[PDB]
Amino acid sequence: KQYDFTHVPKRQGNSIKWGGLKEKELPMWIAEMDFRIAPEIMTSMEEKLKVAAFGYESVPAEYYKAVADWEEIEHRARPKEDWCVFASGVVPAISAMVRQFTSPGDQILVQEPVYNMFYSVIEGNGRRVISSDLIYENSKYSVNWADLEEKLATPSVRMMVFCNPHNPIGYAWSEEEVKRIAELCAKHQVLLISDEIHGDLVLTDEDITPAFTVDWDAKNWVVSLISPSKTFNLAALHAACAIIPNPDLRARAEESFFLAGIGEPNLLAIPAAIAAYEEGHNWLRELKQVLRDNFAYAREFLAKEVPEVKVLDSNASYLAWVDISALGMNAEDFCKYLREKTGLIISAGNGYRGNGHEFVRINLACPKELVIDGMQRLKQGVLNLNN
Amino acid sequence: EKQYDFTHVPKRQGNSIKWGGLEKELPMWIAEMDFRIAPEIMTSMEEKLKVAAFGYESVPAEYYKAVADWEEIEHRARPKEDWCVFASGVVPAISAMVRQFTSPGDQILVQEPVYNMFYSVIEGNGRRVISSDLIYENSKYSVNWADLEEKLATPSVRMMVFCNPHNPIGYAWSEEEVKRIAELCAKHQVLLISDEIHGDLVLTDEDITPAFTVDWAKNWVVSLISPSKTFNLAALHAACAIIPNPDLRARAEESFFLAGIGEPNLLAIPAAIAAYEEGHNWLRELKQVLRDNFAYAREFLAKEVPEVKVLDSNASYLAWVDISALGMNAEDFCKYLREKTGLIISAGNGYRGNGHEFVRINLACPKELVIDGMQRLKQGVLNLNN
Repeated sequence: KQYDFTHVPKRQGNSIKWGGLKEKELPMWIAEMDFRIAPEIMTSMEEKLKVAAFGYESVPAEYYKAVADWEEIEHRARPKEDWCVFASGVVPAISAMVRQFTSPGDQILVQEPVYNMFYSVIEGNGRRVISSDLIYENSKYSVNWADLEEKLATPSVRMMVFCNPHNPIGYAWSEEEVKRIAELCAKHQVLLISDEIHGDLVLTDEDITPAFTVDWDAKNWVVSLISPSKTFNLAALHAACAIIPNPDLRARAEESFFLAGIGEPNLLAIPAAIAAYEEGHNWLRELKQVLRDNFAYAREFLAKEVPEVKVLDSNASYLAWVDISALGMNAEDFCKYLREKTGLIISAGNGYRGNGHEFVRINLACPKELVIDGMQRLKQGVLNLNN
Repeated sequence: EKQYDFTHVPKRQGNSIKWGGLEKELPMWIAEMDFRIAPEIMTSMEEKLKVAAFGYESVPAEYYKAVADWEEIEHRARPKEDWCVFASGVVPAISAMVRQFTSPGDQILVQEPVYNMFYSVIEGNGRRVISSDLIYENSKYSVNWADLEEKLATPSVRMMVFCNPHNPIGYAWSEEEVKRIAELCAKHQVLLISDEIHGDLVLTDEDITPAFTVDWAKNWVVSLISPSKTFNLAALHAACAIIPNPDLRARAEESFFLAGIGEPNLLAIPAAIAAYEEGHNWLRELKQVLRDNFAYAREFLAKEVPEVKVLDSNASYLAWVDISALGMNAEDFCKYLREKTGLIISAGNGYRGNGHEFVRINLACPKELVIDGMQRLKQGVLNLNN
């Protein structure tokens, strides 16, 4: 390679992933990487620091142009720069738009099993989660279009929070699927909030259909949310972008961001995100490569040594969604037992709700050597359940 | 000799609010400095960048110990570390507590003229500003205690956002005033939100009285501090709420997390710790530079521009200047002044109160720029009388 995907960065003590760990514990749960970031991003941060003064920052149009250029090169989708609004984070943007575009007690539709923070921002703000569960009929998840529409048509259902690609299952919806969802939301005057934070991480050539691509009129009912944070290992950068074609909605969300305190970039957000989106193409190409190898190793080891589990077919994200149902153990119990016996820490599916009690989520955005370790620890833990 | 550099203006990138989008124009409006930051802080930032991976951060105990140590050494007031909660900014913290601790339609009290952003977070959140106006007589502002108490007594008045020290008039309240304001709030079951972001910048020995030091009324107060104004780190997005009431404190923190302002960014923790552990010497030199700038500016406006009156102040690097004798609304004056001289200062109108008669001037810049701006101000006033 041209980039380091071998050495795990040495964090300071206050890391969520690596902080507070017992000796030899291996964290493979929270969605951040154990890879150093792109040097082109690093250079922009070191460059910014040399200003040696960190007063108030505006969002320059270069930021919106970088977002537009990135979306077109990586996704063959180009937003109008005018549609774009800076937010310091995807989840806080959802939180603010929940408060601005729905009322206390309104229902907000999700597709379970879905990312836990969806529930935290809906319920934490006093809105009610309603799910049109994704059907787990094969080794696959699919949409009940009848059930989805009738829930969308419920008057108290005011918003749909859509994970595109879908986390934790790792599925980049098809162009027909995204467009059909956005048409159904428009038809029932439901706002479609499309969380596309995993959108740069499709591992197949099947690229994402960003919600803002839907044709006009329905385009007036969508928001796309992106960030460099998952793509480039920049969770603590606090840079993100809302893409809102409807300009009334856009002006209202921009004010909601300002009032939440998430509308103003910190000292590194602008130059670092611009560098990521202008210069991070080559580092991401190699990243997906390392991800595809770790998934290939992961799937083969588990097929040959832990056939009682099943790594689901996934086409996006660095998170493996593993069916542990045949182990007969609740995911959280299994994950606890795993850490206790082997020191391997992975994400229980329970918090994603849906059928997550039968699933674990494993973070493969780490050097192959840590995948080898983690896969060996999983098997050791499965074997002792039998002894 | 100064150990630090207060002579060279930082070379900013294009998206600077103060210096972006400007030939020869001189911005002295928005409250950020034109000095380099303390090298002890820069060292901490460059060390954190070597991690070269910026995943999720916790708030370490060393952050709160740094805040407590700083408050004890600079202000003779050590908060309990348990009372301390990280927030990504003072104004976002105010805004979150408006939403969490008041209802839509409740009134929130301020003392006009005061920071424009207070109105934005109150009004934009669907609460109603109520002001107990400061009384302007003798070129001094005074608190109308009777009006203050009657308004705090109003059932719909549920929160007071207090600026301590007060922006834009530059006044560090006395110990008596802070405690009285806290006791009046507590008496009426009103939350006192004490924005103490200018607290380290009292340019005299006169010190600030943090709201957290009020007698065990202490259950009704929140002190908000940050290194941002003190060390020229607005965009660092590091702040700290000091909340002695443990239940109020946990609710505020929950509100910060829900809003997206409870998690530190990649530099907030090490940089704030360095500022609060190793920034004492730099701050002491800064205050000598600021006193020198104010001495020159006050003398130069008193001797050369008798048409304006700089109000007496003891805190902040901002000067509050009565321009009423020019007979011109401050918004229009500031527009004309920019057109004729290139000097950009803050019109008083947005601070409400009697701000239509005032301008605000930021003197936290090298003395060469202070000289330039003061001379341009005279140029603009002379251009009016001619």
